[PDB]
Amino acid sequence: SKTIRSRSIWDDAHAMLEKAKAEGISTVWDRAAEQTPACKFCELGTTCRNCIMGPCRIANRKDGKMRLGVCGADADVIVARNFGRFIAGGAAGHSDHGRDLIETLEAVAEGKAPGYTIRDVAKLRRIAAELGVADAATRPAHDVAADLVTICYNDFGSRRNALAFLARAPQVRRDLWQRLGMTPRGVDREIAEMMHRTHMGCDNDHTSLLVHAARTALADGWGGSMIGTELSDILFGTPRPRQSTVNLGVLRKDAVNILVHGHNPVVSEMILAATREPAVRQAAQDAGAADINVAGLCCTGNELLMRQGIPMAGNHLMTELAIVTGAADAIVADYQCIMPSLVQIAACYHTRFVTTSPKGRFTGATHVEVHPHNAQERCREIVMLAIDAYTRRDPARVDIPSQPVSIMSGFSNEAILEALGGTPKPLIDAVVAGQIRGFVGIVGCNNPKIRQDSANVTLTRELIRRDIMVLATGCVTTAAGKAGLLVPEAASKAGEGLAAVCRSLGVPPVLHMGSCVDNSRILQLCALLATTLGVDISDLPVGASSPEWYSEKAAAIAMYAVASGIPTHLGLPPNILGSENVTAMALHGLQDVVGAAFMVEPDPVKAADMLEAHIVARRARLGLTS
Amino acid sequence: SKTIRSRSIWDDAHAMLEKAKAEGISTVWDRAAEQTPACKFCELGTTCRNCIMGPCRIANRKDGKMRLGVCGADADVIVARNFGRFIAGGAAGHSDHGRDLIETLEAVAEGKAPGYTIRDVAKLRRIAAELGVADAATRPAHDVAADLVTICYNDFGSRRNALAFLARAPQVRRDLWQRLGMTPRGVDREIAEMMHRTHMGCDNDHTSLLVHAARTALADGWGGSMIGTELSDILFGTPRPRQSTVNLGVLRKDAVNILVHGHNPVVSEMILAATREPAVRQAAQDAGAADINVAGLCCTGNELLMRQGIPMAGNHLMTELAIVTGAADAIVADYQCIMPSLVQIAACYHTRFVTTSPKGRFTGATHVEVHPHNAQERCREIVMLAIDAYTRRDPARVDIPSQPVSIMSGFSNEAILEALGGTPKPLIDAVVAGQIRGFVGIVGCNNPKIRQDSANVTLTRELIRRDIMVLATGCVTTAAGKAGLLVPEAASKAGEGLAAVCRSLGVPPVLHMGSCVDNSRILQLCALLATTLGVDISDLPVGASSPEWYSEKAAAIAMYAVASGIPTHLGLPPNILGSENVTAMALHGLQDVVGAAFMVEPDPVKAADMLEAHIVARRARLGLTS
Ligand code: SF4
Ligand code: SF4
Ligand code: FES
Ligand SMILES: [Cl-]
Ligand SMILES: [Cl-]
Ligand SMILES: [Cl-]
Ligand SMILES: [Cl-]
Ligand SMILES: [Fe+3]
Ligand SMILES: [Fe+3]
Ligand SMILES: [Mg+2]
Ligand SMILES: [Mg+2]
Ligand SMILES: [Mg+2]
Repeated sequence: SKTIRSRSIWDDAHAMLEKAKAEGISTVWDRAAEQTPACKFCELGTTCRNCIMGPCRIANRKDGKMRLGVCGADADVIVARNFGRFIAGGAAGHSDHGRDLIETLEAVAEGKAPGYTIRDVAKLRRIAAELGVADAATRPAHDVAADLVTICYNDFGSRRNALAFLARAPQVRRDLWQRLGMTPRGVDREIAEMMHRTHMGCDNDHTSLLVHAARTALADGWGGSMIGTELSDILFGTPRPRQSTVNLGVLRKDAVNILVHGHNPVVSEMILAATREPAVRQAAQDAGAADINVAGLCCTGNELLMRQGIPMAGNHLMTELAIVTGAADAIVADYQCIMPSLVQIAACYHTRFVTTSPKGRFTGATHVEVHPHNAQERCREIVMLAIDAYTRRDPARVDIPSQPVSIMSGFSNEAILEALGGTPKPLIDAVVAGQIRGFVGIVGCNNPKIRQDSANVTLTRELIRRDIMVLATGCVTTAAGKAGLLVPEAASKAGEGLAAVCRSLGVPPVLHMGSCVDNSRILQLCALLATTLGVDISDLPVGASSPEWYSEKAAAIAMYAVASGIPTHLGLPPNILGSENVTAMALHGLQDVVGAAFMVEPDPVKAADMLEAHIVARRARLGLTS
Repeated sequence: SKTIRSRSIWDDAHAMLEKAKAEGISTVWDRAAEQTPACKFCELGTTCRNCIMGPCRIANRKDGKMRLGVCGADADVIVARNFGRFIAGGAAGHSDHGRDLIETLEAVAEGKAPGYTIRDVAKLRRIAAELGVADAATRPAHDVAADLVTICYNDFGSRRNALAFLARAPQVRRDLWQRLGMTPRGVDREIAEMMHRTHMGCDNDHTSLLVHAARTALADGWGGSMIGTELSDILFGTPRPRQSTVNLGVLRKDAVNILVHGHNPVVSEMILAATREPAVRQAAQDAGAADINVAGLCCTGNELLMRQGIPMAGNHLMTELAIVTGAADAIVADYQCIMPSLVQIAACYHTRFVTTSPKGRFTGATHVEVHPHNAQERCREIVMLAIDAYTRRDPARVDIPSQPVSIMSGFSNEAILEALGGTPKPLIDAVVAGQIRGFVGIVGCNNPKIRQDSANVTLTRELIRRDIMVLATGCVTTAAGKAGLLVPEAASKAGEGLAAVCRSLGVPPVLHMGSCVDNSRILQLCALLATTLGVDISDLPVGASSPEWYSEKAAAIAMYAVASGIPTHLGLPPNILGSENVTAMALHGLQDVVGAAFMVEPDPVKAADMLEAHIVARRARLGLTS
C-alpha cells in the first residue's frame, strides 16, 4: 500500500510489512502511529517527575501560573536535567558493555572461561604497554592480561584524575577539558554524579548541567566504549577487511536460521562457535536442514561481521520483519535495543526467543543465562533449541524476500593503517591535496518518524559525491550495505578525488568501522591525526551525523563527539526545545566553548551542505583549499 | 486564617506564611497549588521518555489502543523502569555524599586539608580493624586512615563481590541476598547498572527491574550512606547525647545569622570554625552585631546538631520561611533538597545565598567553592560575606516569630550502647519482657500534599503510646523536637512499659539518630540485634515509616529498609499505581521475596495500627509470650 511504501525505502521491508498486514501482526510503525500525537510537555522536555512534590509541567499561561515546578525549578533546569539523565542512560549502556569485556578478559587470564582465549596477543601487548604495564612485551600473555584488567577496572573506580585512554587525545584538548571541568575521571563515577546532580535541589544551573553531561559522555567515548572496543579486539581478533552480505535474504530456507541480537560479542561469538561444532552440525542435518546459518541483527551483528564476516540480516527497524519471514528458528538476545514486541511476534511462529543476560530479562522469554564459565556449554544448549524449533517450522508461512547484497567489512584503525602502508602519511597527503576533503562518521539508528534508511542513504551518497569519505558504524552499516556503498567498486559512486584514493588503496568510499561502541575507533583516529599534525581535534576536517537516531546511546555518542571537537548532526531534535537557552547552548553556545556544536536538520541534502560547510571552514584554518 | 492553618501545624510556619502572603512571596505551597491537578499519566507512572521513538503514554482501554509503547513495552515495564531510575537518583545522592567523606579523610591522611583532622582516632582504629586493616590498633593513625580510605574507595569500584560493611548483616540475610541476586557489589556500579537496565530494549521484566532496584538501594544503605556516617564520625566526632533547641526562634535579631543548608558536614563544620576566629568575631562586632549565630537547616543542620549541639532552625518546608523572617544574613548551601526558590526569596531581602559545591550550582547564587585544601580560607571569606550582608539588613522587615524549644540529640549507636552499660542486653531484655514492644524508625521529609508535620507528629505520638520506641532521623527530627518529644520528660507521653525503660536510662522515648545518611545507624542497630539473637533482621520487631516523604532519597531509604527485612510505611504512593502488578509486588509480593513489604497509608493512626500489627507478628516469630 501507500502506507507500507512510506515506512521504508527497502524492498525486503515492504514485502514483510505486506506479510505482517495479511497475518494481522502489528509492528513498530503501527505502535508509533498509536503514540502520535505525543504529549506536548514530554516532547518539549518541560515536564519533571523527579520527586513526589511533583509531577510538574512548565507552561506559558496568561495567568503566569505553572512557570515553575513545585521546588521552584524553571524550564531551563528541568530541560537540562532531563537531557542529562538521558545522556547518562546512554553512557551507562556503553559502560556496562565495556565492564562485561573486562570481566571476560579477567576470566581468561584466570583460566576460568572455557572456549575464550586471547585471540590477538600482539594487540594485548601493545595496549598493555601503552597504558603502562611493565614488561608487557615479554611476560606471559595471561600475566599481562591480568595487569591490563587492573588498569581497566581502575577506570571504573573513583581514584583517577583522568581516564587511562584520555592520553590519546591531543594535549591541547586535554588542557581545555581540564579548564572547563569536563575531564572524565571514572566511567561509573560520572554517571552516578549525573544522577545526583539531577535530584531535586542539587544542580540548578543549566550550564553546569550541560557541562557535566559532556563529562559523562566523554567517560563513555574515551572510557566505557574505548575499553569495550579494544578488549573485544583482544579477545576476538582485530578486524581486517573481508567480504560478506546483508539483508533479509541472508536467511536460508534450507538451513536452521539463528539470529543474534543485542550488543555483546561475548555471547554471539560463542553461539557462532557452537554452530561450528561437528556434533551440533550433525544434529541439524538429522533434522533435515542443510546447515546452520547464523545471521546478525544490530550491534552484535556488526561485531560478528567485523571479526568473522557473518552476514547481517538487518538493522533496528528490520528486527521485527526478520521474524515475519517465518524462517527465524531462534533469536538469541543479550541486551540493548531489543524491542520487547519481538517476544510476541516470535510467539506467532515456531521461533524461540532466548535471553542470555541477567540484565536483559523479557517476560515470556526462554532464559538460558550465559557467563564466561558456562558459555561453551550453554551456547551449545541454545543452538540445540534452535535445531529442535526448526523441525516445527511452518513452510507455508516462510517468505524470504530479496537476494543478499555484497559488502566489505572490517575497517579497524589497524586495518586502515595497514592499507595505507603503516603510517597515516598517504591519508594526510590526500587531505592536503584535496582529493579527500574531509571525513564524516555516520552513526546510529533508525526511527519510525523517518522513512527507514532514507536519510542514512541519501546523506552517505551526498557526502561521498563531494569527496568526503564516510566512516560508518552501527545501524547505518546495513543501510550503506544495502545501497551498495560498502564495496571497493562503489568508488564509482564517489567524486573524482575520493574515487582515485579508494582505487589506489583498494578500499570502499564508505568504511565500515564497526558497532556503536566502535565509534571509539573514530575518536582514536581523530586523536592520531590531530597529534600527528600538532593540532586539536577541533581543527580537523571532520564531522559526525546520526540522521535517524532514536536511543539514549546515540545521544551520548553525539555529545562525546561534540565535546571532543567534532561537529555533529542529528536528524531529529532531542526533547529539549522547551528551553530556548538549553537549545541555544547545544546548537550555538558549545561552538565557542568546545570548538563544535550540535546541528539539527531533517533534510539529508541540507545536512550534507552543513557538514560540508564546517569541513570547508576547517580546511581554510589549516591553510588548505577546497 | 483557615488556608494558612491547613498548610502546617506550627505557629512559626503560620506566622511566616502570613508574612510571605503580605509581601507577595510565593512559597512551595503556592507552587504546589499551581501544579494541581497533576498529569494523570505522570502520576500513575504510565509515561515514558527514555528514547525519541516516544515519548509514550499507556492507557487502559477495551479496544487496546496505546496499550504499549512504540518499542512494545507495557505498563508493568514502563512503571518498573521509572521507579528504578527514581530509586537510582536517591542512591546517587547518598553515594556522592559518602564519596566526599572518603576524599576528605584522604586529604587529612596526606596532610593536605588545613583545619581538618581525625577527631575520633579510637573509632578510626576500630572501623579499620573491623574492615581488615592490618595492625589497626598500633600503626600511625595517618597510615591506618590511608588503608581505610583504600577499602572505602574499593567499594566505589567494580571488583568486589560484596560491599565491605555488608559483613555486619546476619549470615542468613547475606545468604538470601546472594541467592536473590540482590547483594550490593559496588556503590556506583549498581547505579550505572540501573541506568543501563532502563534503556530501551534492555531489562523488560518488572520483577527483574524491582530486584535490581533493591540491590541499588542496598548499595546505598550498606555502602554510600554507611561509609558517609562512619567516616563523618571519624572526621568530626562520634555523637553523644546533648541538649539543643529548635524552631525559627533560634535566629537572633542581635546577631549575624548564618543558616547552613544541604547535607555535607565537610562544609558546615568549617563554617562553624570560621565564626569562632577572633578577627572574624571582631569584624561582626564592628558591624554592630553581638555575636555570629550559626543555625542548621535539613540534613547538614542535623549533622551539626548531632556533633556540636548547634540549634536547628527548621526542616524542608520551613526553609523558605526562614528567609521570610528577615533575619537570615546568609544561607550557605552545599547540595541536595535546596529549593531553587530560595535564590529568588533571598533576593527579596538582603540575604546572601552562597553555594559551595561544584555539584550544587544555582543560577544567580554567589559561588564560593569549598574543597578540603582551601576550606579554612574560603569559609572565612564566606563568613565575611555574611557580616557584610548583616550591615544591609532592614530592621523594619524582621519578624522572628517564636521562642525556641529544647531537644535532646546525639544518639549514635555508640551513645545508645553506652547508656545501656556497654552491651545491648538491657534493651533485648526490655523487648523480651514486653516493656518495649518494638522499634520504628520514622524518617524522611515534608511534602506540601500533607499538612506540614501533621502525620509525622501524630504517628510518633501514636507509637510511643503503644510502647513502641521511635528512632527519628532527617526532617522528622525537627517535627518531633517542636512537638516536645525529644526530651526525657516526654516519657510521660509514652505507654507504661516504654516510659519505665526511658526513665531508667534517662533518655527520651524518641531518639534522635541523625541525618538521612544516618539511617545507616538504624541498619547497624538492627543487624547487631539480629546477630546477637541469632535471627534475621526480618525476624525483629521493627518497622520504618516516612509519613510525609517527597525525595528520591527517601524512596531509596524505604527500599533498602524493605530489602533488609524491615516493613516500611509511606504516607503517599510513589508514581506506580498505573501498574497493578508493580503495585502488588511492592505492597504484597516482596513480603515473600525479602521478608518485608511497603505499606501506603495517609491516615497516621491507621499507619500506627499497621506497624503495630507487623510488630505483633514478629514477636510471635520470636516466640515471645509477654
Ligand atoms: S524536582 Fe522540582 S520540578 Fe521536578 S517533580 Fe520535584 S518539585 Fe517538580
Ligand atoms: S523506551 Fe519504549 S516506551 Fe519508552 S519512550 Fe522509547 S519507545 Fe516509548
Ligand atoms: S505524560 Fe505527563 S507530562 Fe507528558
Ligand atoms: Cl577548540
Ligand atoms: Cl566547527
Ligand atoms: Cl523548652
Ligand atoms: Cl526473610
Ligand atoms: Fe546502536
Ligand atoms: Fe532528608
Ligand atoms: Mg569546576
Ligand atoms: Mg574562540
Ligand atoms: Mg573552530
